[PDB]
Amino acid sequence: DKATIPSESPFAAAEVADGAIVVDIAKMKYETPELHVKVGDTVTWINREAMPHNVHFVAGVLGEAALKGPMMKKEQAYSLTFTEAGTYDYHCTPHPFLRGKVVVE
Ligand SMILES: [Cl-]
Ligand SMILES: [Cu+2]
Ligand SMILES: [Zn+2]
Repeated sequence: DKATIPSESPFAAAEVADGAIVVDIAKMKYETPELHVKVGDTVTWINREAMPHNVHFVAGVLGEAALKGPMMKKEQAYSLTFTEAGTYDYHCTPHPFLRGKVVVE
């Protein structure tokens, strides 16, 4: 696969370090819709609102299987580490028009 999962379940956003690579979700937007990172970088999504959100990479994107992330409640977070250069689109399962992209060089 082209990424690994530090934590299979969501965790408390307060645990994320300042200066960690963070994508906020709010007002039905990934606050950084095209994120540029390097191989080995760990990306953390944080849900800032009461509507639950996830990140969903369809089959083909990070491997032959889809990576459907767990639903994050308000102030919950979820990380992925990108291990291979490429460009990876994702969306939120229940809200397919909430979408983003990670560019890994
Ligand atoms: Cl499916
Ligand atoms: Cu959503
Ligand atoms: Zn809904």
